[PDB]
Amino acid sequence: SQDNREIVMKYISYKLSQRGYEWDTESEVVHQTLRQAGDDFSLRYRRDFAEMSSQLHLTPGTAYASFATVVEELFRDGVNWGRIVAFFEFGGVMCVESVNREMSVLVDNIAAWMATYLNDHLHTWIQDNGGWDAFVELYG
Ligand SMILES: C[N+](C)(CC[C@H](CSc1ccccc1)Nc1ccc(S(=O)(=O)NC(=O)c2ccc(N3CCN(Cc4ccccc4-c4ccc(Cl)cc4)CC3)cc2)cc1[N+](=O)[O-])CC(=O)O
Repeated sequence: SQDNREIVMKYISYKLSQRGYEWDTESEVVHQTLRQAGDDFSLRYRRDFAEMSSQLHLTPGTAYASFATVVEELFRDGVNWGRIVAFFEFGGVMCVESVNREMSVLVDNIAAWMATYLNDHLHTWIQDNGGWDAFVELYG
């Protein structure tokens, strides 16, 4: 019912489309509110966005460790919607950088990592905080 997998796929498709790359359930109201919040996050936290984009040194064998290290740091002091939006933007940076560095094979892997983290680690918090509808109530 949270449909976190399709939320991830639609989000990553949008991020890759913004950079000119074509790649591969909840209301459009949720999908559009999330992508607008993520665009706004990265224009508000531009230095952070740019630093993350620059300092990722992706290879296939180390990309998961990069993902897991950053996500643990992001949620170390707990979960809030803003950090969830930052998590989506981070996955979008990892996907775009993968395509830029001729490692496009990583995009489907990163999408799986994101869906899995939502389902296994953020699911309880999302349900307890009123689901994706509550995200829209606050930030739509
Ligand atoms: C106009 N619009 C769209 C405004 C939407 C509004 C502002 S946009 C925004 C702002 C902050 C977070 C997300 C979106 N949204 C918002 C505002 C506050 C909040 S909130 O819950 O009070 N949280 C915060 O304000 C917040 C602010 C900053 C946050 N980060 C967390 C990430 N951190 C860098 C970082 C640290 C550790 C690990 C990774 C990173 C990192 C992660 C990703 C990248 Cl690309 C780069 C670095 C930088 C600071 C995290 C949360 C949440 C949202 N939201 O979820 O959409 C509708 C409206 O009017 O409400």
